[PDB]
Amino acid sequence: MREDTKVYDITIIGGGPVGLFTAFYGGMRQASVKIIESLPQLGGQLSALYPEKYIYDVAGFPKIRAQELINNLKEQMAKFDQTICLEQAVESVEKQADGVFKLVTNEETHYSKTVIITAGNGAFKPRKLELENAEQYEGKNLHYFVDDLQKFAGRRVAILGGGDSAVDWALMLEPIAKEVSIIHRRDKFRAHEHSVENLHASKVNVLTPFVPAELIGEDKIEQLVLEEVKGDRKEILEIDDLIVNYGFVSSLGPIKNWGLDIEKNSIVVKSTMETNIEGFFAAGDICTYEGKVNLIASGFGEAPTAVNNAKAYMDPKARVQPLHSTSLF
Amino acid sequence: MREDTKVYDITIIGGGPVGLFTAFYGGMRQASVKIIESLPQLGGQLSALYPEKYIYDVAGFPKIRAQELINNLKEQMAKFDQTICLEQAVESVEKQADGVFKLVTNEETHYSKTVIITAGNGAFKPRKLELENAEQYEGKNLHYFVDDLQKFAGRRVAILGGGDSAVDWALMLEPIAKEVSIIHRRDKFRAHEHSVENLHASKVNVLTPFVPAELIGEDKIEQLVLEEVKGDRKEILEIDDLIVNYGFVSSLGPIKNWGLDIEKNSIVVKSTMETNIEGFFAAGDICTYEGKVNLIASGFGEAPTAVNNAKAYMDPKARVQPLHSTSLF
Ligand SMILES: Cc1cc2nc3c(=O)[nH]c(=O)nc-3n(C[C@H](O)[C@H](O)[C@H](O)COP(=O)(O)OP(=O)(O)OC[C@H]3O[C@@H](n4cnc5c(N)ncnc54)[C@H](O)[C@@H]3O)c2cc1C
Ligand SMILES: Cc1cc2nc3c(=O)[nH]c(=O)nc-3n(C[C@H](O)[C@H](O)[C@H](O)COP(=O)(O)OP(=O)(O)OC[C@H]3O[C@@H](n4cnc5c(N)ncnc54)[C@H](O)[C@@H]3O)c2cc1C
Ligand SMILES: NC(=O)c1ccc[n+]([C@@H]2O[C@H](COP(=O)([O-])OP(=O)(O)OC[C@H]3O[C@@H](n4cnc5c(N)ncnc54)[C@H](OP(=O)(O)O)[C@@H]3O)[C@@H](O)[C@H]2O)c1
Ligand SMILES: NC(=O)c1ccc[n+]([C@@H]2O[C@H](COP(=O)([O-])OP(=O)(O)OC[C@H]3O[C@@H](n4cnc5c(N)ncnc54)[C@H](OP(=O)(O)O)[C@@H]3O)[C@@H](O)[C@H]2O)c1
Ligand code: NA
Ligand code: NA
Ligand code: NA
Ligand code: NA
Repeated sequence: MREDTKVYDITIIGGGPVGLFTAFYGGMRQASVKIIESLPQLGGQLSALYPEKYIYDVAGFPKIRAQELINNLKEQMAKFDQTICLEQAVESVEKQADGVFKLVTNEETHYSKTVIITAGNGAFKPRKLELENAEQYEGKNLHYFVDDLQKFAGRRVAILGGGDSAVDWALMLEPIAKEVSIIHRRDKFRAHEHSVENLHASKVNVLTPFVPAELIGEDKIEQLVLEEVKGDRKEILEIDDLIVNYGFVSSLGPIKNWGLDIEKNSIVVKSTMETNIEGFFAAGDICTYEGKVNLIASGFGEAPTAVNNAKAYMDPKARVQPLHSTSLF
Repeated sequence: MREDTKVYDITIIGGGPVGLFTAFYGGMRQASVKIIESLPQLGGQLSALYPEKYIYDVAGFPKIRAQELINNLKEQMAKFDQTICLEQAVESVEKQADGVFKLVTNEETHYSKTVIITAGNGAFKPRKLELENAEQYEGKNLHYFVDDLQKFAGRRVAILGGGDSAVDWALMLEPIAKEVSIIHRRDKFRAHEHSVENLHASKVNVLTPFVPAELIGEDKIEQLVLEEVKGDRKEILEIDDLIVNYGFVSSLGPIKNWGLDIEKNSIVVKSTMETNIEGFFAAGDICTYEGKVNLIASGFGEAPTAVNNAKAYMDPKARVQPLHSTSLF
């Protein structure tokens, strides 16, 4: 456990589109801002679940690719300073006797005058490989996320999964790795058909329909045993790295342990976006109220409402209504 | 008075950015949509007051020119059918015994299952020329709006005002009209300095500091008498057309006569965006609630909230939550 003893003005739980616009608006109100995000990337549902898809109902965009929207939000907030804490899932939020919120994650303890939760459906986490010794290889050569293609250069790689992630990494690693194998439990992939076309055309070693049976290696993974689906025949791969792309899981989890008024897996908010805990606000898919719709455009309206009311809560001399952006820059 | 006997699903009062996105979302929910707007253009405050300025706090736009945002919204809604009624200010809204709303404007009577008011600060109207006989020349050769530059081709034009509108029309008409004069009550113009530079460089006849003293013409305006400010000297122009660009006025006006719960010139709404009158919703700058901020991004979140709840009000089989746009198109 580490501890950040800077009391931020606004600490945002979740770096999806709504959290990103919340962060931007915090900057507009000259507030110190921290984003805490479970994944090693920002972008929430858009980046994790449909980065390639075109969205048609965000105000002002006849169409926009989901990842492009996320990148635009990142560009928007780039004019201001934010502290971004990735690979941290908030487990505890408590308002201390002095009024300051203490937030504790799996890695670090944080402090804030206000908290704005923009957590969607809860903390995104990778689906884990359900093998007894799999955890022991985490932080060695068992990978759930890929942050650097070049670290596989000249190495033998096995990839588990049949989705766009597994297929994309396989094709991205083909020209870099010494050897790439992809293992999927079905002859049919989930990945986009054009990507699958490219996969079968490539020199990637496709193994279907197989599931991973065991990991052999005293310290580092050395061999991967596979078993055929609807067939009694084992396969053994000599590998240097194992990449697991079994998709994402989310749950509110400990979000339900903080004394919040929660209905139907959503945090209930007043029209100010404030929860039942003073100084604790919510916006986006995580929040609810009579008439709430889970949309990006709805979240993008809730974000500035939360920020501007948070600012007025912190500074009794500050007005809820912000100045015109057209003159501020 | 004319009468449109089609009962629309959603009738929107005001075609500013929030009304435009409301119209779009109506299409997304397969609702018949009408927009009624006071001005001969859509775009509200953006198009009327700052079309040239870059906005920095609309979600997903690092920067966007105000008129470009309006045009983007128009493009968004172009995929669906809307009936657009310009140059109509709604004066009366009444929910009839059958539950259908009757709306009456200066021109036309309309009917709707739901009304969503997106009126901002009230109906935009041009500042009128305060001369006893000025009204008699309306619809002849006295113009508050310019819809067609070419109808001034080869004609003698006088333009009143010192703002960007007066200056822009003067410069737009210079290569088209036989003769252009601009009359402003101050030696200093409000218009952007580069436009004023172009104005003084042009062949436009600049008359400052003058005010219009009287209109001569039995039927059509034939002569315009001007008087100098801080000076006793008259001027007489032979003109074919008079354009008055004295800017815009707005007021809620009759919006306060419809039985709505109004506080501080704003219509109070529940979190569904519904007013105190069932089936009558509000969004954007016209609405208020605890924590409301008058922003484009806020309005853009309120719009879909109003539409989706309006849809559920009209059709008890419809869910408030819409389908994903990413699959709908
Ligand atoms: C396939 C699909 C298509 C869609 N299409 C559309 C569409 O066309 N138009 C539209 O408007 N909407 C669409 N949506 C819905 C849209 O994605 C959501 O409204 C939007 O993602 C909500 O954004 P958010 O920032 O509130 O939440 P999210 O995007 O869910 O982001 C929340 C973030 O919070 C993080 N987090 C949560 N809890 C913690 C914690 N305790 N600690 C640290 N981090 C945490 C998560 O890891 C995540 O990154 C679609 C959704 C899906 C799945
Ligand atoms: C100079 C300036 C700079 C600004 N800068 C920013 C900024 O940087 N960021 C930001 O978020 N916001 C900014 N704003 C505020 C922003 O313009 C408003 O939040 C936005 O215009 C609200 O949109 P709207 O559709 O609700 O209302 P409006 O834009 O006011 O449009 C309402 C429309 O309704 C029509 N109408 C009203 N009543 C009737 C009636 N009875 N019958 C028929 N038609 C009617 C009006 O004619 C008008 O066209 C700025 C405003 C100004 C003036
Ligand atoms: N370029 C792009 O378009 C792109 C890139 C990345 C992600 N995405 C999108 O983001 C979302 C996430 O996709 P992603 O692949 O991470 O995850 P995904 O779509 O959920 O696919 C996960 C894969 O893991 C397999 N799997 C899960 N548990 C397993 C188990 N216990 N044993 C064996 N196999 C198991 C699944 O098998 P089954 O298929 O048999 O269920 C599936 O093939 C998807 O919608 C994807 O389209 C798109
Ligand atoms: N291309 C562009 O950038 C562009 C184009 C169009 C509009 N706009 C913007 O839109 C807004 C509207 O501008 P617009 O010119 O319609 O209106 P405006 O800026 O309000 O200017 C109105 C002009 O009318 C004059 N006026 C008003 N009443 C008068 C009276 N009774 N007698 C004499 N003169 C009178 C004013 O004089 P005084 O100045 O002395 O008060 C002013 O010069 C402005 O912010 C403008 O910048 C921008
Ligand atoms: Na997919
Ligand atoms: Na929710
Ligand atoms: Na101006
Ligand atoms: Na208002």
